[PDB]
Amino acid sequence: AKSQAKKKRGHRLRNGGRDVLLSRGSTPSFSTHGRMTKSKKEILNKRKHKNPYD
RNA sequence: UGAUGGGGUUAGCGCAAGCGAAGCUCUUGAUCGAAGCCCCGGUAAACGGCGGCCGUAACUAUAACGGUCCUAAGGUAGCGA
Repeated sequence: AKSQAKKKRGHRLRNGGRDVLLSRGSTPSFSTHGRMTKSKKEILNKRKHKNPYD
């Protein structure tokens, strides 16, 4: 299914269009989420290199 | 239906004037008085009626959302140049 907003956008582009996605602000090519370095829980039980116990 | 209230006439009383019973009259309307109407509900396959404005979401668009005024209620499903 296509959304009701996108159906209204399609009707207004057929009927004398403007193509408002051009007037949308262009996102960068990367991702803009929040990057957090890990916590002590995550680093303490990350289990890297899996070296056996002696 | 006619309680009263008022007037006309006059037997009589007052020498003018004026007062005036009864009767007969003209009028006034107390009371009595049902449906209806006002009132109280019901009824829309009874006649009929079924709203505005503004803001708002991933940089656009749109508004699920919210605000407010009014209403008897704000047009549902389905359909739609």
